[PDB]
Amino acid sequence: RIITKAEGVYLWDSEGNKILDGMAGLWCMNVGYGRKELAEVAYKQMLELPYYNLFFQTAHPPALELAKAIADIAPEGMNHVFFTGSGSESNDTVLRMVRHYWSIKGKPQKKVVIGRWNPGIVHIAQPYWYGEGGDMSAEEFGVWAAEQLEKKILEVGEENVAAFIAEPIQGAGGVIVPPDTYWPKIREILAKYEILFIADEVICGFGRTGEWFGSQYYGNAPDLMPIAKGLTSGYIPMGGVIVRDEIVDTLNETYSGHPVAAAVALENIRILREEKIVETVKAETAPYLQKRWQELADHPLVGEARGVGMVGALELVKNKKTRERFENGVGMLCREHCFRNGLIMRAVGDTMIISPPLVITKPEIDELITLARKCLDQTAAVAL
Amino acid sequence: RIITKAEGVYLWDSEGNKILDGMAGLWCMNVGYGRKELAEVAYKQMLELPYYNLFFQTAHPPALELAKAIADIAPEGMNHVFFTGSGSESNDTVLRMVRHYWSIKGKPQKKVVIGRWNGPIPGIVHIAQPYWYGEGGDMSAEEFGVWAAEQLEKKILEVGEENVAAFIAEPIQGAGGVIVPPDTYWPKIREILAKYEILFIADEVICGFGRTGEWFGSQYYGNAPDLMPIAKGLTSGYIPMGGVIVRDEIVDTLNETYSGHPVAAAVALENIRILREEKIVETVKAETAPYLQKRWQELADHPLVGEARGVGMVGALELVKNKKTRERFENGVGMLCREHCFRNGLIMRAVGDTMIISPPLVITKPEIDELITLARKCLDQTAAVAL
Ligand SMILES: [Ca+2]
Ligand SMILES: [Ca+2]
Repeated sequence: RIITKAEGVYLWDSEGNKILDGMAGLWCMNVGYGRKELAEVAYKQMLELPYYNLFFQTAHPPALELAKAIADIAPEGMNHVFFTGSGSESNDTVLRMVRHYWSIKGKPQKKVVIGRWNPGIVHIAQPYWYGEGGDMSAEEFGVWAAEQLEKKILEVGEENVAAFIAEPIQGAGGVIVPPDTYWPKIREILAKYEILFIADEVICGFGRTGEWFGSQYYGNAPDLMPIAKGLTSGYIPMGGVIVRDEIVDTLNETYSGHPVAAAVALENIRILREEKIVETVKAETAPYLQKRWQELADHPLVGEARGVGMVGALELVKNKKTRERFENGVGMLCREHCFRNGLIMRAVGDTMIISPPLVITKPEIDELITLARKCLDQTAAVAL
Repeated sequence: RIITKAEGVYLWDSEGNKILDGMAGLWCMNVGYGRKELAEVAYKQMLELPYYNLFFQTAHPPALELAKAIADIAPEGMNHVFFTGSGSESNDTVLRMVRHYWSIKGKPQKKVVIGRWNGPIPGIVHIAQPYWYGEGGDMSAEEFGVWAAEQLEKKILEVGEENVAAFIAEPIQGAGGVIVPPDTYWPKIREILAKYEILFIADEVICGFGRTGEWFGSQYYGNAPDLMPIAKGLTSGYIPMGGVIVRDEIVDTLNETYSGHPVAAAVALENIRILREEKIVETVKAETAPYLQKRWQELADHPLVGEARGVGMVGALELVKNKKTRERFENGVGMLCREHCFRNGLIMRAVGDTMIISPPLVITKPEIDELITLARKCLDQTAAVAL
C-alpha cells in the first residue's frame, strides 16, 4: 500500500482509499496537507535568494521577519529566536546554551540538566497519573510529581544544576496530560532555585494546544523553548530555540536560519494567524474534539480518555478498576485495525494517541471518532 | 548594499551592480545560483508528499534514492548515510556514533576525540595543524607534513589508546584559512591510524560534493574514513540538510530521526544528479580547477602576497608585510582587503590576514579571469593604503 497524494487531513493510497491522518505526519502537519502557498514561497525564495553570502543581505530577509513574527506570539519577554536544522538540533542547542549561560555568569559548575522519564542529565518522575498515580487523586499526584523536581535539585545540589527541561505535555511518551496542580507546583519550585526552565515546544508549539505554545496553555514563563515541526507545518526542515531576553543579554558577553526554510515558516505562521486557525482550535475545534474523544471512555476497552487541545490518548486495559493490562499487547492489535480501517492513530504500548492537523473540521472529527470506535470494537472482539 | 537576485556565480544588488560570489554563499552553492530544477523538485515534493506518516510509505521516497545515490559516489565501502538538519548536527551526531561504537564493542572508556587546532568541549583534545606557512618554523614542507602527522601518534600515547575513540579532521581545513597540508601529511596519518584502535572521522562539510575535483576530499588524498559528516554541497545550499556517511563495518557494529526530510532529500537528489549528469565534478578536475589554481598562483607575484595555495576550487593568499620573513602587518590588512573586495564586487573571505576563495564549481574560465582581475585590483588598493 502506497501513498500518492495528500490533502487537508487525508492521505490517498494508489488504489484510491482515503486515510485520515490522525497523527498529522509526525505531530507536525498543522495547516494540513496540500497548502500550495508554502510550496510557492519556497519556490520563489529558492530561485531569488536561496542562501546567505558573506558580505550583503537581501531586501526583506525572511529569517528576520520570522524572528519578529515569532517574538509577537511567544510568551512575554521572549523576543529572540535562534534557528537550527531540526528539533533534535534544537535540543542539543538548548543544552549548550544553558551551560554557557551559567559559565558566563561565573558558575560553570551548574551543568546538570533535570528531565523526566519518558551524562550530565538526570531524570525525575513523569506526571502520568493513570500509570503511576498509585492511590492518589490527580490533584495530589500532580503535587507529588512536581515535588520530585525539588527533591532532585537538593539531591544533586543547586550549585551543580543548570536547568529543568520538560514538554508542557509529553507527546511521544503517550500524551501524558499532567494534573492541573502540576505546573503551578513546578513554578513554585523553580522560583526558589537558580535553575533555567527549558520548555520543550517541539510538539506543542504553533497552535497545538489552542494557544500558540503549550507554555501559554499552562501559564509558564520559560527561559528557553526549542521549536520545530509546527514551525513549518512539516513542509520543510527547520528548528529553533526561542529565548528569554535576559538570557540572551548574558549570552552576549549558524543560527541565522536558512532563508528558504524561513520563508516557508513565515507564510505558515501567517496562515495560522490570518485564517484564525489557532483561535478556531481554542474556541471550536478542540472543545469539540475533546468532548467527542471522552465518549470513547464508555468503551469496554478504554480505562481513560484524556487530551488537551488537538492531542489525545486512550488507555487500553483489561480491567478498568485495577488498570490491569492485557497479556501480549492490545495496542499493537488496535494499531493494525487502525491501519486496515484507514485511521492513523499511534500505539505507544497499550496507549492509543492522536494529534490531528489543527485545521481538522467538525465533520472530520466525527469521522475520526467513528473510525476509532470501529477499531476499538474490532480489537475488543479479538481480546474480550 | 542589498541583494535582489542571484544567478550562476553572481549576485546583483538593488542598483544593478554585479558581485562575483567567490565564496559560494558559505562554501556551499556548488551548482551556482538560479538552478530552476532544484526549486521545481522542492515545489512538487512539498505539494505532493512533503513529509513522513506513521503507517504507509510513499511512492518513490526521495530519501531512499538519495541514500543510494550517495553510496554510489562516496568512498568505497561507505554505503550507509544517516541524515540530519545541518552540518553542526552531523558533527554532534558523529561524536555520539563513535562513542556508541566503542561502547557496543565493550570499551566505553574510548571516549576522547582528537581533532586539530583551527578545525572547551568535553571529550575533545587537539593536536597541531599542518599549516606550513604559519607554523612550519625552519622545516621544509615535506618534513613538516611528517612532523604534524606524528603529533597524532604522540597525542594518542599521551591520552592512552584505551581512552581514545577517534581522530576528526577535514581533508583541508576550510574556515581556518584553506590550510593545504603537505603531501607527506595524509600518508603519515594513515600509517598512524593503522597502528591503533581509533575511528577516522573525515569532516566533509566543506570538501564534499565536488569541491576538490573528487566527490570528497577523502578521495582526493586517498583516505578511507570510517565516518564523514556532510552538509552544504549536499543540496548546494538550496535547502538545509546534513548527513553522516558511514563505513559498512561500523554500521554492522552499531546495529547491536535520520530518515531525512523528503523535500530536502528531493532537492539533494536532483542536486547530485545535476553534478553527475552535467559532469560538473569531472570538469572541475580536468579543466576548471587546473585553470583556477594556475591563475591563482600568478597572484603570488603580488608585493602583498607571501604565498598562494589551493586545491580544486579552494584557495588562499597570505598577506604579509615582508615576503622574506613572513612578517605580518601590525594588526590588520585582512579586513582592509575585504573592504576593497566588498567595494569592488568580489566576495573573498578574510581569516586574519589570509584571503580565501571557494567559488561555485560551475564557475567558467572567463569568470575565473574576472575573479583574478578583481582580486589583483583589491590587492593593489590594499597595498597602496597599507604598504
Ligand atoms: Ca513579544
Ligand atoms: Ca571500484
